[PDB]
Parts: sequence; structure tokens; C-alpha cells
Amino acid sequence: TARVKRGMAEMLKGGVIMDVVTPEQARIAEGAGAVAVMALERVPADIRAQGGVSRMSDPDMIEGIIAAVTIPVMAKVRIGHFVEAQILQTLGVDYIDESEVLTPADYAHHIDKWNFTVPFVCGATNLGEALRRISEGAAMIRSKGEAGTGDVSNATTHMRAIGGEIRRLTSMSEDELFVAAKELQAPYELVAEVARAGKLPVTLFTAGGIATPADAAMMMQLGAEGVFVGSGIFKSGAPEHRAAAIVKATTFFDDPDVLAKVSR
Amino acid sequence: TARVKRGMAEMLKGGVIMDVVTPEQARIAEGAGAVAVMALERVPADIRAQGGVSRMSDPDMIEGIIAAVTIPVMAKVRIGHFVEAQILQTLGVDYIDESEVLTPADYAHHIDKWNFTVPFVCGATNLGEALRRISEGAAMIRSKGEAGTGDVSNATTHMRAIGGEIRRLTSMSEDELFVAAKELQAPYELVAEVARAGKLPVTLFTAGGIATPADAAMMMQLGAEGVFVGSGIFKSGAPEHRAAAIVKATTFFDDPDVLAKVSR
Amino acid sequence: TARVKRGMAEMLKGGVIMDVVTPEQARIAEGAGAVAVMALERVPADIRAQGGVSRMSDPDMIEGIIAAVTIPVMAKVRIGHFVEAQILQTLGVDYIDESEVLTPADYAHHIDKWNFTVPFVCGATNLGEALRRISEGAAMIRSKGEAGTGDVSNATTHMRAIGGEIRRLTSMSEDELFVAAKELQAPYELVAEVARAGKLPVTLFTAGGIATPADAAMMMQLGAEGVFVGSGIFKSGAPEHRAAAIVKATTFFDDPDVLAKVSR
Amino acid sequence: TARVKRGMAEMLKGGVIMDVVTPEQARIAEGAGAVAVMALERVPADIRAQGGVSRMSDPDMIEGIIAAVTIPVMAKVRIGHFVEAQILQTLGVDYIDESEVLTPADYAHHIDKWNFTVPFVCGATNLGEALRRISEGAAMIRSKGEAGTGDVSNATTHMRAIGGEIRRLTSMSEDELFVAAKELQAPYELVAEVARAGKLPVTLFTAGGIATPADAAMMMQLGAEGVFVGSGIFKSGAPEHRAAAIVKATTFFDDPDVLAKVSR
Amino acid sequence: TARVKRGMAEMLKGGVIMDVVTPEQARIAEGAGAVAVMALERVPADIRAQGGVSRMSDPDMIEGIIAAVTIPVMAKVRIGHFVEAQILQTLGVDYIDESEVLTPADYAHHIDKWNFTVPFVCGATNLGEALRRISEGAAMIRSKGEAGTGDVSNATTHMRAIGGEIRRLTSMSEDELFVAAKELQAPYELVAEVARAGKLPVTLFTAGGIATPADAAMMMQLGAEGVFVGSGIFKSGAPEHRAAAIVKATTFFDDPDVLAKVSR
Amino acid sequence: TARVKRGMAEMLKGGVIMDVVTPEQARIAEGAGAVAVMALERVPADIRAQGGVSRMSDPDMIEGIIAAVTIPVMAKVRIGHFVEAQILQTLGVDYIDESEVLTPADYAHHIDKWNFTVPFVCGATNLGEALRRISEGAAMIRSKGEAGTGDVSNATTHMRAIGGEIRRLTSMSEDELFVAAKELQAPYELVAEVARAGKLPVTLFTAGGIATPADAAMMMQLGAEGVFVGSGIFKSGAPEHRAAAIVKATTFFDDPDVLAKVSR
Repeated sequence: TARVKRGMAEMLKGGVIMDVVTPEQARIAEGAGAVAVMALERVPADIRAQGGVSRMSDPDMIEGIIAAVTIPVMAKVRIGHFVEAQILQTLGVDYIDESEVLTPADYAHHIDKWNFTVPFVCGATNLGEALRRISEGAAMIRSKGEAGTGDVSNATTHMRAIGGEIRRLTSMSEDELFVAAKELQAPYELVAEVARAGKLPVTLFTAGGIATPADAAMMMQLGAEGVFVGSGIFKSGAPEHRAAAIVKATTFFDDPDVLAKVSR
Repeated sequence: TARVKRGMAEMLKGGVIMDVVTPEQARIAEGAGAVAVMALERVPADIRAQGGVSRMSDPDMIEGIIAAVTIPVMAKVRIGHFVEAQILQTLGVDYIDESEVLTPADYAHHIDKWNFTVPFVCGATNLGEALRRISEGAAMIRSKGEAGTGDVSNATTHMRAIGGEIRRLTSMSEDELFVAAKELQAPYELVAEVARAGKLPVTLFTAGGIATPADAAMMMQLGAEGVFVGSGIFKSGAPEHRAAAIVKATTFFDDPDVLAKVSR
Repeated sequence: TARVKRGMAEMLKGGVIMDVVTPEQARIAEGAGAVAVMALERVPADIRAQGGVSRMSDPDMIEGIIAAVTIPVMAKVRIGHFVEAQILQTLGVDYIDESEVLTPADYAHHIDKWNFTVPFVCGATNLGEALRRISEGAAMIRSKGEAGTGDVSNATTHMRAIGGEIRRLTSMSEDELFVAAKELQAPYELVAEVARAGKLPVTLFTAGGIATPADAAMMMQLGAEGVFVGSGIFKSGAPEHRAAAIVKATTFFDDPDVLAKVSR
Repeated sequence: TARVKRGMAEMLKGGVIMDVVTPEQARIAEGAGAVAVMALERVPADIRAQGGVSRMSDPDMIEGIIAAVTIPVMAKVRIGHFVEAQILQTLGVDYIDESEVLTPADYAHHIDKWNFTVPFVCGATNLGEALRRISEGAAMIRSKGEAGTGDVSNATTHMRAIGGEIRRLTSMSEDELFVAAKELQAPYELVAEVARAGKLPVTLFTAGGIATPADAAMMMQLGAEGVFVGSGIFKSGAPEHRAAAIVKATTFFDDPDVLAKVSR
Repeated sequence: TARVKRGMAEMLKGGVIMDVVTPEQARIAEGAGAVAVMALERVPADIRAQGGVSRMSDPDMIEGIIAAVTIPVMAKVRIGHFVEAQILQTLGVDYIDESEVLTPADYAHHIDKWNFTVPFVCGATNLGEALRRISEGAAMIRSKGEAGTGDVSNATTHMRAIGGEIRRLTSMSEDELFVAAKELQAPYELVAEVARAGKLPVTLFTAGGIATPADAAMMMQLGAEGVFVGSGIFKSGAPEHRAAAIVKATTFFDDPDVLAKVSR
Repeated sequence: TARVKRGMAEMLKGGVIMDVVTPEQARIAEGAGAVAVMALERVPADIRAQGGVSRMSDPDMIEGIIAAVTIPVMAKVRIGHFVEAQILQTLGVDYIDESEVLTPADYAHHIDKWNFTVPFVCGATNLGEALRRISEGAAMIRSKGEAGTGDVSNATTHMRAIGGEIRRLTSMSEDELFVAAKELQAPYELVAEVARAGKLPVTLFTAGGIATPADAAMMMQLGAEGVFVGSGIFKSGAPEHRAAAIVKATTFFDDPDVLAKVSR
């Protein structure tokens, strides 16, 4: 077996991770039944319009979130910014998200995630990319979707791309898997393990553009093991109600009466 | 004999389906002699005008329309958004429109409409596209026209393209129908059936850009079995009159005296 | 339940079909354990070297072969030459091969094989092509390989293309099969049946460029259900022995000690 | 033994050089533990936003900075402006930065830095460029990064380019170093010395787009021997504290608990 | 550690492998001090001019070579021809060469060499290709050079390419090895092992275009662990003398007096 | 002061070097007043005419020439063939010509000529190329001209290009010499030295296409310090006369009366 950071997100499966910019938002998230919160200073929707350089959040801000909840807290670093990660790891965040939402710090190389104890979430749009993040030590993959737009279509494409390629490897003649690893630009040892197992070596969540309960449930029905949702869930008026509806739609994704009720 | 959801819109034939954003618009529609209404929260003229993501309407908004009228009520979902459709089916709408007017949720795949009891309406611009929608389970086909523009010319092109290709199949040498299905990118079984019957396997209506009584009757004379019209009708000032004019034009499409009178 | 000429080559499965140009060859083929013979006047390697138009063989020549053997006799027609096929059918050939080795008679359209009682074999290089031949009534598919060169590599390609795409359909998400049929340019009903069954709807044999016992056994191990071989078998040395060696290799395709002995 | 101005920045190694626009900034820089200050009239972020030609600063302004601090003072000249450099040298600056932040005065040729006593710093984005600056007499190389944007990613690129090519030369087969010098467009004698020593011939610092303590420490961990930082340090809040935090981060670049505390 | 067929060619290191087409050539090879012979029916020089399809040799011919010597005997299969390999393995050859000299049988896929007990030699022109052959189970790599031309220049390029990339990985920053594996289109686990070890995971020989003692010794001085030479060594008049000279030049490759003596 | 193998051909200056394929040609050459001979087994006119690979000559053939004359003997190796050079050095040739007339053994790298005691001659067509050869250890530079054609015009272009660029450096502003070395792709130290001395760092001779006495004296008047001529001289009929004419033309290159007489 290939070297993979396995089983590091079991408690998050079936759950929603919510972006939160205040300890008040964090408590609303936890009371709604979120499995984790993502601490950030500035939103993907405001990053998308305002546009400075976006970096790791202030450690005081992230501590203020940690102090407010008992569920796990994640926070973001810029791609390739292994010192921002060294800092986050000493704060005691439960996960680091090496995130394309922030301004990349390295255009070529991601963080060598084997240099850390803390588990990392990384983004992917296709199975090759997911496997390259996992080869570098990622303990969870999420789709990139399109961050801060509310448009679920890119997340649909990512989840169908990753899941469609896993399915194609499972039924593939074994002698063609070497060329498949070359075409995926992924390590053969992980390609062969996905062909045998029919699963990504780590848990796969959806992120990017999930706006409604119907969206979240659709991403679950496409193979997602859990979902990330943005702070718009707070910015829109009955925040307890909206957060709770997405949690229930993720848990009971296959029940259309539930989805109708929580969508009202 | 190929698999098609046949005969699911017999009561709509010869009629007008009107978009409605309020129970009052719904009552005016039904008073004017509409055969069904299409519930939606914001219109194709405001979608084209504002943008942002357009999704399935709030289920309470739709239920308000169902409570206001006796005639069938339709509502829209995003292309490929099978969970928006799961939700609508439990609401008890009579038809679901898998609609290119909303923001697509899946840029590659449409909903597998065989997984539903409720019938779907899908758009097409040519016969190959109509047949692929039917192959997926569509129960009615409409033209896409150009939504919310009041320009009927796209709808004319769609109706002539679909009708023109049906005609071409009817007189085609039978041995050439295999290559015709390949050039149409459509299932041979449905191509062969169109070639024998001279008809689309399900009802064909016109939508997109129907502004006047003359537009509506022209689409009927080009082979439409009914028409969809936008809420433009209610934006116009004496809405009971505009709505009733379009209904009479569609019933009496072959009578130039009636068409002159209702355009006055 | 799709329309297909099923189960018309049960007696040939596992066997070798040999091209024969004289009644004496046909006798050697049959005493060597061939399952059928392909009667032809001029060989694919002769057509490939010399110019000229290549057509259906003289009916007297084909009748000379029918009278010489008890096993089934096949013979070729040009693609799209439905009258060549009407003539062969009345001769009482067991199969007609609509063959790209001859000069095509119709560059656009194949024979509508539903107009015949006699079964057809057609060539394919990929699954979409195979399914379009079956949709026209073919009762058996063979690879095109590269005929009369003795280079098995094109056959390897075709066999891997066809079997690789069948495998990909079997694990594909059901809702993606409609787009898959559009990309394969094949009828959905045949595509969905391949996805459910894991097999082509009719028997699949290899042809083209099979020169040695190792080639024949390699094609069986790639999923071929039988092989066609050229009259080169006759053209060299002790023909009884070379033909028996290919029949044995195809029968015992998984036994390397048998394959080593017959390769001497 | 190649001709190089070696060992002219021994006292700056490990330290931070801060841009200063007034004697008060220069005092805060020095009390914060900066190793040197870069005297300039108008900042890289001001040059980047407003138009105009940017030249050597007024000698009175530079003299005001020299009189205010005990640590070394550097100041800038336009590329190729050897007379700007003659003037600065007589002012008694400790270093002259031949800087791509100013408007170049010669688009083809850099200053022949051998004509001067005072040492020069020059920018580089890759090892070949660094070696060509050293060949012209530069006593120190810094990355160009992307000046006045706060985005560290260009600096990451330059630091990885330079250090990656030094590493590649150290393990290269000796007989290939002649072609390597031709591909780098650098003098062979300097290339061969880099291959033998594993180090650039002069001190290498990072500059451009370093905004936070994490950035500064990341550049040291990529091999920088010191960092330049912009006057943004002053521009925000408690300047004594922000400047001390960068000096501490650069000093203790490998200590994540120190880096976490100074990031608050 | 990655899965590699290690240590399977220890007795060949420092040695020459000679192509032989007769048991007489085989005995001359062995008496000259060859470590192994390569049994073939037809020469790369005659394949290059004559040009039929080139396949596995007759098993009788290969047995006749095995019977003639005590040193190991190798023989060739076409690329991707895993049945020709199944046959060779039962003959008891000591190595199979999956060879580009023969007509490939599969344009896309090589043999899955893990399906065999017998070790395989495969060709490579660069480190990525070598690692992909080893990932598939190869137990030895040789350069491709340019077969049957007597021109050593392509072998020079291959050996400098493979050896130059191994050197570049050894000094590379560890965090850049993930991207290096992507650029090499090679499994990360083998790229990381070459970076750590500074050696290919299996032995590396030169082949292709070695004509003289000076050529052989040059390929050894470029990192080759042994050499393959073609049957031209026999076709040129004092075959005992020529074969012996190449053996000595390979063994004593670093002694120019030896190389002068054996070149006379 | 840059590293160059200086002063190694002082005894050849003012002279002619003649290609010889036999001890008899060597004696005629030396009788005619040649300053050295170039031993080779087959000529540039027969290489151009036949092709196949051209290598270092048989060491016995070379030793035969060394035994036949008192004057220095050169011999050729393939570009990059450092082991052919190792062999020649032990033979005791006075110079090795790393020659583009033979088939290159390395298409990227030339021999590292510093690893030898024996001096090398290398070809150039421009000053940048001459300097790179010298950087590698060449002790003499010749033009490539166009070998074995009898057309002097390539040699004229080479001599004018090398001499013209030396002249251009001599009067160039010193600050522009850095960019000149970059545009020449040559080491700054050797460029600077040429700019100060107005001379190539080692002797420059002309070769390639010198057919008549007038050609030889023209190349001397273009700055050649000596000439190489092909064995064409001996192919001509009264070889003692043709050889002596070219020698006298090269000694007396500035005397039109002598040039007229020896051309008669």
C-alpha cells in the first residue's frame, strides 16, 4: 500500500463545514449541527469583488473562533505557503485548508504536507489533481467549485469528473492502468489503489458554489462525503434557519420530503 | 416500438401557458383562458436584465400559485438539477420545465427524467436535440426561441428546423435512416419512428419571444400544438385584455378576421 | 429490449475462420478443424499490392467451395452493395461479410442488413462503429485489423478500443449514458444494453494481421471470441500443419506449453 | 579564481533592510533592529499607482537619512545611470541599488560597477541574470519579486529559480558545464565556481512583495540570507511593532512559536 | 520502498551482451568473454533495410542457442506482445527483451511484466521512460540508441539524458520532487527513490549503435553498467578478435593503453 | 587573466597542413614543405560522397603515418568522443582535431579538452563559437569552411565573421562588453581579452574548401595564420607539384608574382 494520510476526517463525514468570520457566526454554525467551522477574516464573495492579496487570517481572529466552539476549526493558507502552515499548526487548528481561494504564494509547488502533524484539506477539479494532492500528504480532498458565486455548476463538473474517473479505473483492464496513471499525471501506486478499491484514498467533500439545500443534497447524491458552505448562509437574514436547513439536507440528502420541508 | 413518455399533455394542446410571478397574475391567466401557468419568482426579461444565479423558485411561492388556480401549474428547474426536480415532484406541480432560462447546474448532462413520475417539458432548437431530450424521458418539447426578448425570429428558426427535419425523414429512403440518426446525433429507434409517423413522439409547443397575437398564431401555423408566453403580458397595462388576446389568437390561429380583431 | 440479430454464430465461437481460394484449401482448412471458411477469388495481400477494383467473387468459385466442405462458408460483398448480397444469399452462403477489404460500392451507407435472412459479419475499429453495424442488422462483428500485412498491431488497437469502451460503460453512472451514446454516435438503446450486460450484443471476433499462433492467442486473451485468418496459412510450407497450429493456439489460448509447441 | 566583489555585505547577513522616506522612519527602522535602511523619496507602491519618471532621490533627502542613523544607508539609481551612481558615491551611501523599481536610463546596458568603490546591489529573477550582474561588479544580489504589491509569489519564484539552478549545477557532470554556461547566458568561470561551491559568489537577499512576518521567514527558509522590506511597514498602525515583528521573524525564521506570536 | 524487480542482473554487470544468429556465433561470443547472448533470427541492420514485420524468433532457433552455451541467453518480443513473452518464458530464456527493434504489437501499452517470473529488459531514451518501464516490472533498462546503424550518438544522448536527470533529482529541493514526478510523467515513489539513492532502481546498460571498443568504453564512462552489441561484430572478418576487443574495452573502460591496444 | 592553452602551435604558423591517407602521401607532403600532416583513412570528398558513419582512424594506420615523417602528425576524433581522444593521446599524435567532418558522437557537448595533455584543434564559423571551443581547452581554432567541396566561399565568410567581430570588440565602449559577451554566447573573460588584445587567444587557421594557390593566399590575407588542405592535392596527377604550389602560396601570400608563377 501507498503512503497516504488515511482516516483523518471520519468525524466530519456526512457533515457540513461552514465558513465563519465571528465567534457569533461560529456558535450559530455549531447550534445548526455543523461538523466543523472554517475560520476566516475575509469572505470568498468579498475576495472576488474587493481583491487585495488574500493571506492567512490573523491568529487572534482564529483563536477567537477556536474559543467559541467545541467542534473542529479549520483555517486557510495560501498555496505553497508552508510558513503560514507552520504558524497555523502551532495555533492548534484541527485542519489546514491549502486554499486556492487565497492568493497563491507559490505558482508551481504546493506545500509538502508530510512535514506536518496537522491534516490538510486540498482542492481538486479532477481525479489526477486529487491524487497529486494526496501524494503530497493531503488528508482530505474537496472540489474547487467556483468560490463565492452561489453557482453549483462547477462543483457538479468537478464531482462528476472525479467520480467518473474513479468508476472508469475500477472496470479498466489492469494492464492499461500504467498508461492511465501517465494520462492522469498521477502516481501509479495511487491509481492502482483507486482501481482496486473504487474509492479515493481519503474522504472527498464538495465545496464552491453550494447555495441551497437542493445543491448540497445534489452534491451528496453525486458521491460527496460532506459539504463546505460559505458565509452567505449568515448574510441572508434567518441565519439559524438557513444553516440548519443545509445541515438537514446533507444528512437526509436522499429524502425528497425532507428537502421540500427544509427548502420552505 | 421505442420508450417514450407519450400522451402526457393532451389537455394542454391548443392552449397558452403563461408565466406568473403572483397568485393575482395566476388568476388573470386562468380568467383569460390559459391552459396552465408557469410559476416563477423572477422573469426571463429580469434574468436577462440583471443576471446572478437563477434557480428553482421558493417552494412556498409555487404552492401559492397552485392554491390560486384550478388549471395545471408548471415550474422550472436548472438543467441537470435532479434534486430541484425531486423537490418539485413532492410539491405536486403538474409538469417540470427543465429550463435553459435558469442557470444550468450541469453543463454536460440533463436530468434522467425516467426517475420521475411527474412529466417534464424540455427545450430544443433542432430535431436531434428534441429526440435526445425525449430519449432522456421528456414528455413535451418546446422551442427555446430567445427567452424574454419579444423577438419571434429564433422561435421561427426552431420550428422550421424541427418541422423541416421531420419532413425530410418522412420521405427519406429507409436504408439512409441509419446515417441520418448518426448525423442527427439521435437514437435510431426514435429517428425511424419519426420517419414512419411524420410526427415528433411527444407534443411540440413554441416558446421564446412570442410577443403579439400574430406571433402566436404564426407559430401555430408553423406546426406548434400550443404556446408559452412570458409575464410581459401582465407588465403591459390592461393585462386581462393582452392575456385574452393571445389565447384567442392561439385557438383561432387560422382565422385572419379574429386575429385582426384581437390585435386592435 | 433492443432489435439485434442475436445468437447466429454460436457454432463458430472459439474457432478459426480461414480464407480459401480453391476447393483444396477449403479441404485443408476443414481437416485442420476450422469452424468456417471465407471463400474468395483474390487475397487481401494481392488487393493491397496490385491495383484495380475488388468485388464479390464469381458465384461459380463460391459454389465450388460450398461443394467441397461441410462447415459453413462465408463470402464477401462490397460495402453498401446490397445486390451483391442478394446474389450471395441465393447461393446459400452461410454468412455474408460486408467487407472493407473490397472496394466500397457506397461511401456513405452500409447495406440495410434487416432485408436479408442470411446473417452478416461487419468490421469495426471501436465500439460506436460496432454498435452502428449491429443497429443495421449485423449478426457478428469482427475487428478490421490491418488486412494482408501480417502486423497484428491494428487488431490489438481495435480489440482494446472495443473492449475498453464496453468496460467503461459497465461502471458509468447511469445518468451519463445518454451523453455517452451521443459521443459514441451509437443508439442509446444498444449503449444501455452494453452498459448492463458487459458484452457486445453479438459475437466479437478478431481479424486483420493475425500471422502467428501467438497473435491468435493474444487476440483471444484480449476478449476475441474467435479469429479470422488469411490464406498466407496456405502460402507457406506445410499448410496442413500451419492451419492446425492456429486452430490449436486459438483453442488453447491460455496454455503457454501448447502455444510454445505450435510456434515451432 | 573569478573576478567578483566578494564579502561586502557580511554585516547585513541575517537582517532586514527597510525602505525609509523620512528621518523619523529611519529612526524607527534602526530602533527595530534593521541592519540597513534604503533611503527613497517616493515608494514602489506610489510609483506603481501614479505615472511619471522615477529617478535617484534628491541628495538632501538622502543626506537627511544618513545623518539620522548609525546603520548603513543604501539608495537607488536607475539602471544604466552611471552618473546618478557617481553622485551617490560622493554622498557617502554605503550601498547603491541599481534598481528596476526606478525608470531605466539605459534599456540595453547596466552600469559597469567595477568603476566604483561603493558596492552595488542588483536584482535577478534567475541564476543567469544574477551571474551577469555579478560579472558587471555587483556585490550583492536580491530577487526582483514584484515590488509594492505585497504579493510574495514572484519572490517565491525567483528564490526557487536561483536556488534550483545552483543545486542543478552542483550535481551536473563537469563536462556539461560549458553548455550550461551557454544556456544560462552567464560567464563560464562564474558558472563553474557556483557548481563547485554550491553558493552564489555574493550574498543573496529577497526583495519584492514581502508583506508579513510569515513571508519573510518563508524566504529565509528558501535560502535568502536577508530580506528587503517596503515602507508599508510604516504606513500601517504601530510602526515600531510591525518593524520589530519582521526583524524577529527574519532572525528566528525556523521557530514557529516565535513566528506565531509576531503574526498577531 | 516502491515495488521494483531488484538485483536480477548482478552477474551481467561489467559485461557485454552480444546478438547471435547461430550456435557458432554463440560459441564465439562465449569464448570472447560475453556475459550473455541475445538469440535472434534476423539482425537490426537487416530489419532496417529488408523491413517485413519482425516478431519473436522461432523457438527451435532460440533452443539451438541455449544448447550451445552456458552463459545466459536473452531473446526479444514485440512491445506489448505478452503472448510471445508467455512462450519465451516456457522455453527457459534467462531474460526477455521487450524490444523496439521488433514491430510493436501494441502502440499504446507495454507488457505487464509483473505477470512473469522471467526478468525483462526494456529500452529508454530518458529517465521518465525508464521509470515507467520499471513501474511495469522491468528488471533492467537499456538505452535505445539507434539500432543497427553503428552510430553511437543517439546512445550518447540517451545515456546523458538518463544520467543527467538522475543527477538533477539528487540535488533537488525535496519539496519540488512532486512536480518533478509530474514533469517526468513517472511515479513519485520511484522519482523519490532515485533522488535519495542517486541511482536507477535497476541496472542500466547501453545499446544501439556501439560499433567500436572506443564506443563501448565511452558508454561505460557515461555511467553504463554494461553494453549490448549487434551481430556486425561477426559479419566483419576476425570475429574472435573483434568480440574479444569489445569485452576488454568494457571491462577496462578507464584504461587508455588497454583501449589503444585492443583498437589495433 | 583567463584560462587558455596558449602558444601550442607556434611551429605551425605560416604553414600548410595536409590530409594524407598513406605513408607515401605523407612523404610527398613533407617533401613539399608541409608543416604537419593530418592522418585519415577516408577523405572529406569520399565522406561527403559515400556517407555511413565516419570515426577515428585505425590506430595502426595513424602510427604508419607517424613512422613515415619527421613533421608533426594530427588525427581526427568525432565531436564529443572523449574516448577516441584518450586513445589518440596514447598514440603520441601531436594534435587532435575534434572534427565536424566526422560523424558527431555527442550532439550537445564537445570534449572537455582540459582533461588532456595533447593540444586540440577545433572548428568555428564565428567568434562566439571560437571562444566557446577555447573555453573548453582548444589550443588552435580553424574555420569549418565547407569540407571537401573546393568552394572557398564558406571559409571566406568564416574568416571575415571571426576577424570582423574581433575588430568590433577592439573599438567597443568597455561598458558594452558585458552585453557583447551575452550576444556572442561566450565567456566575458575571453571577450574582454579579445577586446584588449585585438587577437584570438590562440592561433587561427583556415580550412574547408581551399582548392588553389590563390585560395590559400586569400585566406592568409584575411588573417589566417596557416591553412589546412585536403588530399585533393594528391588526387590531381603531379602531386609533388600541386602540394609545393600551395605551400609556396601560403609562405609568399603577399607576393602576386610568386602566386602567378605557382598557379601556372
